[PDB]
Amino acid sequence: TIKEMPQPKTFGELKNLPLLNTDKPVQALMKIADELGEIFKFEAPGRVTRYLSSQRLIKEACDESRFDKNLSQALKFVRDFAGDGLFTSWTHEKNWKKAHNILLPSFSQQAMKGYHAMMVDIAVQLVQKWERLNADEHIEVPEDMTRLTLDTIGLCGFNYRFNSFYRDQPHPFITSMVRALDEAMNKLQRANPDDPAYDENKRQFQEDIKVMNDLVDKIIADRKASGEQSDDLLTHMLNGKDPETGEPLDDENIRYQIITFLIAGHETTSGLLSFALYFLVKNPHVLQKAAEEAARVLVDPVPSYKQVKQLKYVGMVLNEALRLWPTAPAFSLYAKEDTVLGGEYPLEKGDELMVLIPQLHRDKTIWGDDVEEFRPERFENPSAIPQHAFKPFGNGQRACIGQQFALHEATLVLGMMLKHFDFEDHTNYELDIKETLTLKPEGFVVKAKSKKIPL
Ligand code: HEM
Repeated sequence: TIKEMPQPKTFGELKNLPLLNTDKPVQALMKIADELGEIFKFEAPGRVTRYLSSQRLIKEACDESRFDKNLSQALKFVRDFAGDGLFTSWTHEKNWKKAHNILLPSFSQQAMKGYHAMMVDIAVQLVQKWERLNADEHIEVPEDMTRLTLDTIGLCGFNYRFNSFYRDQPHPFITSMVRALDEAMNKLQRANPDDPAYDENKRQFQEDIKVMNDLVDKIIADRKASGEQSDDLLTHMLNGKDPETGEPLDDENIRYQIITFLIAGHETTSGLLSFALYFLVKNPHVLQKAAEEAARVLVDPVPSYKQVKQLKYVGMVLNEALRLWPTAPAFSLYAKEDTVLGGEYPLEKGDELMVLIPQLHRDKTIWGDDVEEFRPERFENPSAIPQHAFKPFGNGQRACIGQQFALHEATLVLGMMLKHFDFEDHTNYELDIKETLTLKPEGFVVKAKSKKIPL
């Protein structure tokens, strides 16, 4: 069998590093994936990674007895401000298991009924903003969806109102957060700490962290001082105890959990809503089926939890957009012990594998030949889909805890947008995928004509 592992061109002691020295790394890796195939060795000075693009190989990588979540380099950087939150912890860290056991039931589909009203609040603010645009103004899709997701996570997370729909300049926290994330991403493509970065950046970085730590800390302190019982994630963490040690979460970890909900949930969820709208506006017939379902189900001024769950086709639209462009493009895994992958490629204990989600979703072997086409119908019968072929939310006990939250919000919002407006792609937008920790359609603009249905 073809057992030797290919590799892209190298640049001496710099190795393949220069290969991703671009503002669109994942998309570049996808090209390399097309050329080299379902697996290639990517080497850097003191780091080797193996990228997987096949369902054949990836279903083996998802075997939890052989592979576990690895903290990629980027995640290690993000750990400087996200600490030991669910997202940047090792599976073997005690605070990971603890937070995971306590928070698991609060993120179930059943628990969404408690967060529903808060999600509806921000969703109505979005509709009303659009309702009030003068007919000649347009919509900055990614920009509004991000305001929508940040405010929703803030309300549901710690009952705080960032009030993004009342300002051009975001709340200072949000600003320090995007800035810290930026720095963490730039550190990844740093030639070395002195090309680019110097004391000025690190200083700025440590500053943003204080702005974040200060706000969350204060809020935690104020709540346990007043003893308030709201329906947000913070209440659940203050009154929660792990069924295993009987221990509760510490105030520092609770802080990291909140910061983690923000950094891990806002861009991914905003990207999702933007892409779905993009494919819908580019595919008039799909938009027509969706719009019709929305008008048929959402027969009340404000959507009920029950009604959101009936938006069957809309859900299919979201899943198809998640197939084509998973907003969180990759996750890393490490070999627990030595093994051979796919019976061909030998792996040693500790070897890092990197799942290229966008490539996995284009596996002709699993999805057929029209993999590049946006066809929601392919998710009509989800049970007909092979195991580990569709992985937009990670794998196993380390999969996105916020999967239900994201999908419920995305469905609620998409449903409401399709009920109140007709969308016009007045600029004949050409997809431009901007990359940060996540993927998003940069510069996507549309124009919305209201159907004049009251809220
Ligand atoms: C549609 C949007 C979303 C996508 C595509 C997404 C994707 C993912 C992926 C791929 C991972 C695994 C990362 C890894 O294995 O290294 C993950 C983990 C996680 N996500 Fe999401 N996510 C989304 C929305 C959310 C939301 C709204 C929240 C926050 C409330 C959230 C919170 C988390 C957390 C905390 C983890 C870590 C779970 C653990 O390991 O214990 N995500 N997500």
